[PDB]
Amino acid sequence: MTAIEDILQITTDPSDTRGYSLLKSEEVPQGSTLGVDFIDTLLLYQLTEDKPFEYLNDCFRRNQQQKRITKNKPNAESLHSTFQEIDRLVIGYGVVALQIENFCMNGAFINYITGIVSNVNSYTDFLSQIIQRAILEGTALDLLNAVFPTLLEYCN
Repeated sequence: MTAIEDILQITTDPSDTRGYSLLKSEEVPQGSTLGVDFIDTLLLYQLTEDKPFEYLNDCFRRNQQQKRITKNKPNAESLHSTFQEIDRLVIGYGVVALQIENFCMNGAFINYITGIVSNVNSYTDFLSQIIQRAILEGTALDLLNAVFPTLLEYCN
């Protein structure tokens, strides 16, 4: 549970000892209990609080680092489903954020790709899983038409 709270930098209460993003404001996301069927709801608030793509890539980076952290822990099998569902949903929502222009209301494709070019050494892996998820779905032809002209206009 608390693994998700630091991974997604979100807590219910939440204001104590850290600047984790406040949890607002729907009635259901108020109980002091998280689980398998909650990751979707939390991401729907975080994406729609300026760089949602950078935030999702950082969350994926922390999720990956926590794999190394937790594999050497006695309870790596209990949270295995948690990590699998995080890798599913965070990746799905990262693709969605770069699937249509009007999904994330703060931060545009030009803003994402600008930082991507600035620090591509950190996005070069997450974008791989992005394309891997997109390909088998088949809805990637439009995104090949959406992402490239963005960098084109940036460079122009």
